[PDB]
Amino acid sequence: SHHWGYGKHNGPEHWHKDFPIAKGERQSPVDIDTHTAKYDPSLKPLSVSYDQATSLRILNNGHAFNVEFDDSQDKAVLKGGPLDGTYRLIQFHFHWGSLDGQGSEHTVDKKKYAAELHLVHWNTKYGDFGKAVQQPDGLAVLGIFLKVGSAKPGLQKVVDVLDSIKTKGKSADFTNFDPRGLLPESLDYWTYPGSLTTPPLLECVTWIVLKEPISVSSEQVLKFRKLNFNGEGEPEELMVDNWRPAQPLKNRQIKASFK
Ligand SMILES: Cc1cc(C)nc(SCC(=O)c2ccc(S(N)(=O)=O)cc2)n1
Ligand SMILES: [Zn+2]
Repeated sequence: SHHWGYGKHNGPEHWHKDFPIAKGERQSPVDIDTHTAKYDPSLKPLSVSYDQATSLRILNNGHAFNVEFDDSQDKAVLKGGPLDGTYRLIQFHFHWGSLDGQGSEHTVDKKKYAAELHLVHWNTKYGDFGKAVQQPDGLAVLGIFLKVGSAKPGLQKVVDVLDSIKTKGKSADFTNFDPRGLLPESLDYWTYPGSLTTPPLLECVTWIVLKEPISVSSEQVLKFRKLNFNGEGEPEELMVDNWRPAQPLKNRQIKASFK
C-alpha cells in the first residue's frame, strides 16, 4: 500500500510515476508573476451566485477536508469572468502549511501564503463532475489565499467541526454552511488554464485566483493543523503541508482582470 500523499517517499515529486501527466503541459499550481500577467480588458467581472448553496457534509479524505454541496440543481454557480457557460459548486477544501510562511499552492511573485482555499465547480454542459474532469474546460476552480491576522467569522463553523473529523475517512453532517462568508471584498482575479493539483492531476481546470487574500486567525489555522492524515487507531501524522509546489508555466499566459 504505497498510495500518493505529501511525504518524502510519496509526495509531489513522486506523483509522476503513478500519474505521468504530472510532467504535462498545463499543470497546476503556478507562480503568478504579477508583472508578466497581461491585463485583459475583454475579461468580464466574475459572477459568484452562492445565495442558494446547500452544503451537505464535511469529509476528511486523508489529504484535506472537503465541504460538499448538493449539486443536483443549479444553485451555487460560478460564471462570467473568463468562463463560457455555467459551473456548479460541488465542494471546497483548503491546502495549508506546518508554519504560517507556507501552505498556498499558487504563489504571487514567489510569495507563499499560509493557506489556499479551492472552490471547485464543474461545467453544466458535461452533466456531472465525473464526465466534466475528462474535458479541457470541465472545471473552474476559484482559488482564494489565506493570510494569518484577524479571524474570518465565516470560517469558524468549519473550524469548530474539525475535531469531529480528525482522522482519514471521518465525515459529519454539515448543512446550511454559507460559502459567501469565505470571500474577500474584491473579485479582481488572475486566470490561466491548468489542472487538478492532486492526483489524478487531470488537465481540466480553468483557474481563477483572486488577488485579495482573506484573513484568518492564528487559532483558526492552528485548528486545521490538528487534523490527521492517518485513520483512527493509526499513529498520528498531522495533516500539514498538503500543498503541491509551483509547476512550470510552459508558456501559458496568465491574464489579469485588473489594471
Ligand atoms: C478526478 C476525480 C474523479 C473522481 C471520481 N474523484 C476525484 S477526487 C480528486 C478531486 O476531486 C479534486 C478536485 C479539485 C482539486 S484542486 N486541488 O485542483 O482544487 C483536486 C482534486 N477525482
Ligand atoms: Zn485544491
